[PDB]
Amino acid sequence: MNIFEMLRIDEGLRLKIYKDTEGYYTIGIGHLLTKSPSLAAAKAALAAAIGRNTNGVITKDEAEKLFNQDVDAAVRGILRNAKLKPVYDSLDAVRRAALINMVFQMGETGVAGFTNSLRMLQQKRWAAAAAALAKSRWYNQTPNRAKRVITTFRTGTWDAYK
Ligand SMILES: [Cl-]
Ligand SMILES: [Cl-]
Repeated sequence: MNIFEMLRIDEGLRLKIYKDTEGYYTIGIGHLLTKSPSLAAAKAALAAAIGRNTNGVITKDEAEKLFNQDVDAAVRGILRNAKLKPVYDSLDAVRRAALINMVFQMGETGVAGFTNSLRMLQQKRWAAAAAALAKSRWYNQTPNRAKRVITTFRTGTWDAYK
């Protein structure tokens, strides 16, 4: 198991524009297109990202090319961020995967705001961290995915995903 396989299970693969759990326009493997409620805006944002007039639809290869870009961006965002970096540095390889999963899903800024949790992770206080993460809006909005990620931090194994 690796970060790529982990995210393909959590995000799935959609070839047509859709609305996420927060109602935003998304496509491919969890690729946020826009936060604007306009479907034309989303379509526009899509053509720019693909470099082709698509009419709201993409090929599997396009989705994969967007996935590679977003995982790279997630990893680079972590490493660049003063709050995120030290946390990543401190962790084993499995738990590092969990943190990249969160960043991919809620952006650098979003995760950088989980102050209490990140400090507990850095102190290796597994149970306290899992319990704190369980009270977030994040958790309440997408509970099955969040529990998988949470269990990944709690345990340091890939069990939630076999
Ligand atoms: Cl928190
Ligand atoms: Cl879910």
